[PDB]
Amino acid sequence: LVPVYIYSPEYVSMCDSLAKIPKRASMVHSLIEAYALHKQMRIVKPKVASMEEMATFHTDAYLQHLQKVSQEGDDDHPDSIEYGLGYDCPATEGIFDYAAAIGGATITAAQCLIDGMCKVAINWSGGWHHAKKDEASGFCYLNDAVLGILRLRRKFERILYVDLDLHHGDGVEDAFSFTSKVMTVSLHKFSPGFFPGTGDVSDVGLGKGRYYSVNVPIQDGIQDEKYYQICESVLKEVYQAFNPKAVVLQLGADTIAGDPMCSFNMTPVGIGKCLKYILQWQLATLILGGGGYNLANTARCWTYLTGVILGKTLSSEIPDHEFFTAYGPDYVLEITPSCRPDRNEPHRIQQILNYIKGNLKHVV
Ligand SMILES: CC(/C=C/C(=O)NO)=C\[C@@H](C)C(=O)c1ccc(N(C)C)cc1
Ligand SMILES: CC(/C=C/C(=O)NO)=C\[C@@H](C)C(=O)c1ccc(N(C)C)cc1
Ligand SMILES: [Ca+2]
Ligand SMILES: [Ca+2]
Ligand code: NA
Ligand code: NA
Ligand SMILES: [Zn+2]
Repeated sequence: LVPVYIYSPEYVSMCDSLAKIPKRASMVHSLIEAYALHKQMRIVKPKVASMEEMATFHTDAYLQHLQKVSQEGDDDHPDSIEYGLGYDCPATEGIFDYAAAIGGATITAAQCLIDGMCKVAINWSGGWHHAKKDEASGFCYLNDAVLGILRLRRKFERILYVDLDLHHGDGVEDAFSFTSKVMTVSLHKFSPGFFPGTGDVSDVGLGKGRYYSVNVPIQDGIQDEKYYQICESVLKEVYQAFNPKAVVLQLGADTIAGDPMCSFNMTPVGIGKCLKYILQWQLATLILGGGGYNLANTARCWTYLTGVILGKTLSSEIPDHEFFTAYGPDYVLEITPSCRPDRNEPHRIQQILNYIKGNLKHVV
């Protein structure tokens, strides 16, 4: 009944251990702990993913490469560019243990769901949706979202994956594009030159998986009310057509106003309405983080969302804690909307929604 919270001091240290990658995990946990929300949850220490468990999705060659680079390298390896390592996925020591930790945490969350320990299990340090079987991409060395889905698939026949990160969940979609057993639904920015470039409304999966991928392309500057209307429209149609047995929900906070991504104009309240809608299905739900690069804002967001999972309304005052100064100058939980135009034309949104509805008529 109480949500599972995947946490250990070791796990947070590991998630924060990569050189030059900013130290977000501790900020997120510390804020949740400052609000004492961990006391309302079942704190579960994550296992570390074994080679075999990561190999459920990732190829041997890619994993072995990740391990070699994690030990000795940064440069000096011929295969690293092809394996996707570089600027947005740096080759630095510990990347393999980092990946193992996050993969293991999400799998642990899934296992908790399978065992009926909880109906909601949270890994705020996961959601790394871009990684492919054989390739790192966009901060994702390992696709823990895919690993979570595959773990859930041990018990639950049909999984719905919902990706509310600013970016297209291409790695997860690709993993499951050829099957009807997993439906992926991604809302994301879709614009010429915008990472990773994929996820147009016309991308619907392939083969046995045709029409079991859903992509919702959204433009800059969308705010809470409009986003939720879109999200609810699509998810209502998805739930009725697909009838998921479990849900994996990726809640990247890079949609939030003030993010360096400077794209969407959301607040945690808007994302929270989407979360509430999904939670109301009362299915086993695995909650992941993802992007989120205004670190304080991301902690504000996921803390707030932890609150909605718990059905609690949190104080607007940020409580004193380790990273309190990071919340200045206002020291409040709430995020303001930037003064930025909403580039989403109602008519285009309706067209997109009509198209998805047409597609979902083939499900399933
Ligand atoms: C990869 C990504 C986000 C993905 C995501 O959020 N997945 O959902 C954004 C790219 C476009 C980017 O802007 C960037 C910025 C800085 C940087 N370093 C400082 C190393 C590396 C990449
Ligand atoms: C995207 C960005 C800034 C872009 C910009 O445009 N800045 O101006 C910075 C990245 C490095 C970042 O902050 C980050 C944090 C955590 C993380 N993981 C927990 C995997 C991966 C990346
Ligand atoms: Ca394999
Ligand atoms: Ca089977
Ligand atoms: Na997304
Ligand atoms: Na699919
Ligand atoms: Zn993102």
